Amino acid sequence: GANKTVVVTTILESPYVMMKKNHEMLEGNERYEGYCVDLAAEIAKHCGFKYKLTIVGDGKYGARDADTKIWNGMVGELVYGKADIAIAPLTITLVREEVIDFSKPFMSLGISIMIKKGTPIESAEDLSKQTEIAYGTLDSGSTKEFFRRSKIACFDKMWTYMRSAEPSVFVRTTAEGVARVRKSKGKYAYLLESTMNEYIEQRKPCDTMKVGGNLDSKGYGIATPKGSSLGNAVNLAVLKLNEQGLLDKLKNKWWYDKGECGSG
Amino acid sequence: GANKTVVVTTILESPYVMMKKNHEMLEGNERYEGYCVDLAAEIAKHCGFKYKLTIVGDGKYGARDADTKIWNGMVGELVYGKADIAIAPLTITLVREEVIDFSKPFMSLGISIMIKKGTPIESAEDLSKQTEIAYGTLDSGSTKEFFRRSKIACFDKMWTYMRSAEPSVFVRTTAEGVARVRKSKGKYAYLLESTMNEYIEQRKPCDTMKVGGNLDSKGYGIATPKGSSLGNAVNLAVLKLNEQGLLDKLKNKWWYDKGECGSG
Amino acid sequence: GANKTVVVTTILESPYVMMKKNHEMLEGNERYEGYCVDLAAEIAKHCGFKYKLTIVGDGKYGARDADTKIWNGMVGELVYGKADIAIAPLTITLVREEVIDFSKPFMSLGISIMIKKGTPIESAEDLSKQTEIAYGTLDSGSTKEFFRRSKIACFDKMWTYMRSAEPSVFVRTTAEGVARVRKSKGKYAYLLESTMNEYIEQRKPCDTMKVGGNLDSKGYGIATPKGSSLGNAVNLAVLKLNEQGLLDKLKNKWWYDKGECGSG
Amino acid sequence: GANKTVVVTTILESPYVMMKKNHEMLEGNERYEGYCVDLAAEIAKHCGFKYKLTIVGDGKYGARDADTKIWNGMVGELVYGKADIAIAPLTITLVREEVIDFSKPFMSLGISIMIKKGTPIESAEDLSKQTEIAYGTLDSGSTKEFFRRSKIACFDKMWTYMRSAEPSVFVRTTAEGVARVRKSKGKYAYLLESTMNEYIEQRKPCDTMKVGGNLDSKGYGIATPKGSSLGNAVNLAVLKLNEQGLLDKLKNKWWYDKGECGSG
Ligand SMILES: N[C@@H](Cn1cc(F)c(=O)[nH]c1=O)C(=O)O
Ligand SMILES: N[C@@H](Cn1cc(F)c(=O)[nH]c1=O)C(=O)O
Ligand SMILES: N[C@@H](Cn1cc(F)c(=O)[nH]c1=O)C(=O)O
Ligand SMILES: N[C@@H](Cn1cc(F)c(=O)[nH]c1=O)C(=O)O
Ligand code: NA
Ligand code: NA
Ligand code: NA
Ligand code: NA
Repeated sequence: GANKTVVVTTILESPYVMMKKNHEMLEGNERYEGYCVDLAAEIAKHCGFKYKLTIVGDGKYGARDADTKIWNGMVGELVYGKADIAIAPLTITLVREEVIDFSKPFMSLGISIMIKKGTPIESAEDLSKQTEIAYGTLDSGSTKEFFRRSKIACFDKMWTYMRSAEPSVFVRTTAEGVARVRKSKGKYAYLLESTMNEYIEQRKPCDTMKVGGNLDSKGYGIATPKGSSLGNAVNLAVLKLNEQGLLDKLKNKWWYDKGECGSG
Repeated sequence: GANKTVVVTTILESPYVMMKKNHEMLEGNERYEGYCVDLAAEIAKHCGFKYKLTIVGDGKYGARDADTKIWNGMVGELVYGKADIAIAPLTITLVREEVIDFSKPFMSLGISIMIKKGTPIESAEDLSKQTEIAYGTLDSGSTKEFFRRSKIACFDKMWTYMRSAEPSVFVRTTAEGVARVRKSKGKYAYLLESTMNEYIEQRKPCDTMKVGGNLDSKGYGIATPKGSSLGNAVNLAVLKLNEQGLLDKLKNKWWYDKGECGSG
Repeated sequence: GANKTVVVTTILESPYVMMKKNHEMLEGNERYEGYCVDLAAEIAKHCGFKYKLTIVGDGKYGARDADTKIWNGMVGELVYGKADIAIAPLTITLVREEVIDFSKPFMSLGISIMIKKGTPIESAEDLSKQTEIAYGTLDSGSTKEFFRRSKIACFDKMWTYMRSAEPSVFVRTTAEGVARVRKSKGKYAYLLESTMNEYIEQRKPCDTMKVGGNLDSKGYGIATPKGSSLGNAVNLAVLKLNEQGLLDKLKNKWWYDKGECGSG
Repeated sequence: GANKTVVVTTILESPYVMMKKNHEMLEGNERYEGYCVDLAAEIAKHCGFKYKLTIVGDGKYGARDADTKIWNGMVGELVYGKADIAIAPLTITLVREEVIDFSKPFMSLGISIMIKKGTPIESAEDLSKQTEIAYGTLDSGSTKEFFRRSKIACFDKMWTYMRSAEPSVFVRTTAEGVARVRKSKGKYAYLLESTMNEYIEQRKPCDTMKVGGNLDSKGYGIATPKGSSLGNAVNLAVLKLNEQGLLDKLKNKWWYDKGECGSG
């Protein structure tokens, strides 16, 4: 076909994609910064395309409604033909692989526990076995789906609590989960992807931390519509950028090099 | 096509695939045990196939000869049409993805440093900057290729040393690298995949250990010939087994649950 | 035939099927939780069907009226063609096997004695031989039928008392039997299935307990209309879920893991 | 069809079917005694048939050879058309239900641990975590198959040990397992069905006992060839005999009433 600008669906999620502080004065791709903004530029260079970053309209990662069977979020933008690629912290999952394609992972992660510092919790088993400290997840996305589907005893128990907890333990965005941890005086802990957890503990006011091991092991991938020819080049680009050390450099840049909570 | 037994290429590498102690009395797939033997059985169950485990004839993972352009090892078994699938600790790399297909990773790893306990080395930078302690890699495979291609300063320096070191610092198998570490009185350190390193430090005589962080981040995948229809089902099976927690259970079984070097 | 949503008849009985506390806000299968809700989801996954949980309209397990010969309850929903399957604590009995099909048991049980703690009763023989403490059963279902038909001396004696006792010793639901035990100051004991008894002694206020051995040994099965093709797949699914350990995990989840009356 | 004597396949296993002490002087069904001999007589009475008890020629319960796919044992007698019914302690399992029919259970059981008294083992986890005391199973049958197929962590670990243990930990008959426990001075424990374990601890010299809970929960059923019309009547007979209390009376007769190791 003719040359075409690639439509990239992505999501505002720190430090992957963020509005620049002066974004109102800026246009197009220049409005945004972060790990995935940098990654998109490198992928585009290696694959020889021009592109337009487009924040997903509904602010969602992607889930399939049980009733209507409609996908929302970034996954929906791909499935319904709006976007050519998703470059975001989009988790590779079985249900998604059935409907979209993913590159090999550009970053590893697992579900993890964020506490306000001093909360007496060390593990998922600890959380699951006490009744003083509430806990929840992002309200839509792979973390929620993981818990809803899991028959692993501890995680099934956690889901059975979370889905009925009152007031609701689910949040709309990571920033809301973090704020809830920070404001709840040790009485809320947040289950979130380790990559986000590990970012936030590097930010002021340095009052949150990861505790325990991860609950699972997975990866983020660059996604394309199922069968799109673009998937092959993008996958090879991810593998090249990984081997060359660029992914590690970008991770250090956006997570650690300017951390506000010390070193080591 | 007709029903067919799937030919699985694999490699003897502990604890992935090992001869059972009584293997001489046993036949077929029953001769073998380990993480990848267990994984193969689960993949086959989920994908509805019968299979035959076949140890790669040349004992190699897979590399492309610079002159003849011929692939050896497990990669060669796939490329030349001998095997239908590889179920092994086979690293997903760019050069390989161009010629075979890989599932999403079933295990994460990075290149790492093994020392005999007490060796005064803490990092790759340490190794690279001293001249008393020799170091090398497995003689063919992704670790060697990583170093040969790398322009990351420390790793380029290491390769430039290793490729000319005398006597040769390269070994034919992980077990030979481990034996060399154990017998060289602190004067040899071994660069190997973290998964193997972390296994060996759980085995008697408990005289080796991993030191430092990993040098890179990658994954092992289940490989199929390029464009084989079997790749789709096998990938979905890996994702399912991961989500269900089976991969983690197999890792704990073969690495840690019977560790001979303590707990914690 | 065409794809079809399976109609599942079931019954509100803790902890098998319960209304979620926020059920008024919820729709369809999401309204409900418990052991049989979890089991239904697993059976459906293994057998490849979609389903609709439907609480039996008359709140009954199933009995055949002596005069009209009409079946009520869940058994009636199956016999009269309203439901495709019953997934509930439905006891496998001879009279029922003549009119519906059952899977092999998914749970074992026997009739048992519940007392308010401190009641001086240790056995059925004890109950049968004194006249201070009244006792009864659920007013319709397999427990009542067991006593009505039994020629075992102790149980015949008990039935001969219960059927004429004034005020009536029969109750409409397990919760009513439990409340009667709790409110009757040791002057009522309740004969009920051991599985329910063992659940209730794990709940606050921890004032009831099982005493003695069970009076009989039987099982709950997944029921289908007689000769329905669905019975074969559902039976194989029950056997698979049993062997895999899932039934035991669900039992522990709903009976013991969150018990409110201590451990051990 | 014409009237016909039913061929019953069964197995010598105490106290289910045993040779009478004076069996050499006796003919036909009169040679044998035990729980299943008594049960066979009751089933035949209720179903209106004459029958011939026939001890399975190979002394096996039933397993399918991985290579030839041939069934041996009692299962084989049914599958290959030699016997009309199996009346024995034959465990209902998924793989068997695919090829033969089973009544609802006439007895419940689970895999369990037999020790020589004083052996410091309390649980499967204990057995699995030590290396001084060997343990095994009957060499063919549902117990062995359970361990071979299980992905439950503790049981997978146990299987991985047992299948390679030297000398072999497997035995040909329960009596051989019991003798090995008795003669091995606390250095062998035996994994066997709870019903057999509970029988043997009631026999002199009263030097063995069950320890711990059961590892699983299952049942024995009366088996018929798949689709045989005899299955319906036999199932209804089992349910009737259960409800009437006859199964419990037979269990007490053969296990406990003449126990040689005390009461209570
Ligand atoms: N990456 C997830 C979205 N997502 C993000 C998070 F920060 C988190 O904690 N959980 C989650 O599901 C997805 O792709 O759905
Ligand atoms: N996984 C590698 C082979 N392989 C194995 C090792 F144990 C190691 O240290 N290095 C390596 O290259 C490949 O696929 O080539
Ligand atoms: N399971 C029974 C119903 N049912 C329930 C009980 F909790 C009980 O104590 N008795 C009883 O008959 C049936 O299927 O009829
Ligand atoms: N009941 C089993 C046979 N069987 C008997 C035993 F006594 C025992 O311990 N294990 C076992 O498998 C079967 O049907 O295979
Ligand atoms: Na990290
Ligand atoms: Na690790
Ligand atoms: Na119990
Ligand atoms: Na018992």
